[PDB]
Amino acid sequence: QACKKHELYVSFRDLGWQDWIIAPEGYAAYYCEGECAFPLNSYMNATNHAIVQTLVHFINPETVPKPCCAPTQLNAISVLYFDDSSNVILKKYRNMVVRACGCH
Amino acid sequence: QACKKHELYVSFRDLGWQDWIIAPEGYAAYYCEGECAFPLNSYMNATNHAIVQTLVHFINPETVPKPCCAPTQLNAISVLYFDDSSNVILKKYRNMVVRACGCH
Repeated sequence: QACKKHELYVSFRDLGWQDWIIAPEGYAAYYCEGECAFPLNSYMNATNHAIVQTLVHFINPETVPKPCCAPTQLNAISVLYFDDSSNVILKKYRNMVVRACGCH
Repeated sequence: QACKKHELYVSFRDLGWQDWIIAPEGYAAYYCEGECAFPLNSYMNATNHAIVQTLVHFINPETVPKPCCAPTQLNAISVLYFDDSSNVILKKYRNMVVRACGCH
């Protein structure tokens, strides 16, 4: 159940952006899910705060939750679309893809 | 219930590091907790991926979870302690304090 990156595919169709975007159809967005608890393995990228907090937790659940499995690195994407005026454009949306997850 | 930073204080005593550390006793570590769902207000710092994912979710819960409320910025700390040999030292532990949370 450990914290890891999972697959997720966005079809512009789904989001309704079906219309303006020439390309692509959709993309690989991915998503972070899993648990952050000991063993906090290294390829599970935990910060220091994550350990303390994972630990305090263990001493005192009521006190504090485990850290959440969130994305540690994001990659931008580029879609080509028809703005108004009917100019064909290229936009770079940043922070759209998840590259890596971890306990933070 | 919205995603925000909360107070948390670590007493070196609790962690057992009671002994080697001259100073401080403990510190303000803070922790991120709360929900990531619309309204994804701005002072709730959400990435793009966070919106898509918050949205896909809403279309298809089964499909994907809301983003998790994780710390967006960390601050290091310095503790003064007795290493072996009985040298009094100053260490900077990085990423110990949470400065800010948000939906990522």
